[PDB]
Amino acid sequence: MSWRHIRAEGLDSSYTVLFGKAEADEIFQELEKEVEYFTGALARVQVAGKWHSVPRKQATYGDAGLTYTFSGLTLSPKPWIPVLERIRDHVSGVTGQTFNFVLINRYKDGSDHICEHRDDERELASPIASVSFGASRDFVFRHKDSVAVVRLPLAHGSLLMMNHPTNTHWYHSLPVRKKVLAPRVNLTFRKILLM
DNA sequence: TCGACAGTGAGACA
DNA sequence: TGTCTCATGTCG
Ligand SMILES: [Mg+2]
Repeated sequence: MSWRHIRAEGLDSSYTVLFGKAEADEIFQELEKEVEYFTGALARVQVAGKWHSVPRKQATYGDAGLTYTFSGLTLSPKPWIPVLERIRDHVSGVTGQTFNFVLINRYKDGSDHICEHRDDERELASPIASVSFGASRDFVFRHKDSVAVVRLPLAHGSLLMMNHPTNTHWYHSLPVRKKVLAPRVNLTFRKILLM
């Protein structure tokens, strides 16, 4: 495939268009039809005097028997459904990697956003693979000591690999974009350690 | 608790 | 003067 390499001090990501327009549209429609997001009616849960939040407005799928941590709670993801395995397999076919877990987030319009953050490394092996469908949304990298800014529209059917050491030295965000009126779905594939 | 996003002020430009 | 973008406070 044709890769754009995103290079800077401590930043190594790469970007390509994984699915052409027609196939991206079909997968997008199937994602909207099939993915089941936690609603967040239930907001938190307490054990031994400590509250723990519960994931809202996202969906997790992964291999049978796998568990992952979220705010101190160990959870099991939903078993793979066919469209996710399809996407997972295209990502693998184009990188030589395997993934056992995916986090799906939905951004209904430009006002849904994500504030500057670094992914939890505690449970990861590995490159993080992020696949987008729907409206194009700007994704931005900033350095944890600032140093330059890198901005990338994540287009319909694209794959962004965040390779080591991107996630240690740079924080990422998906900022508000008022003029975007249409939804975006993002899939973040990982390999969860069995250790 | 502490993660998601509400709230806010400064600065741009329309 | 109004709306947007960028970069601490709250609460379930
Ligand atoms: Mg992230």
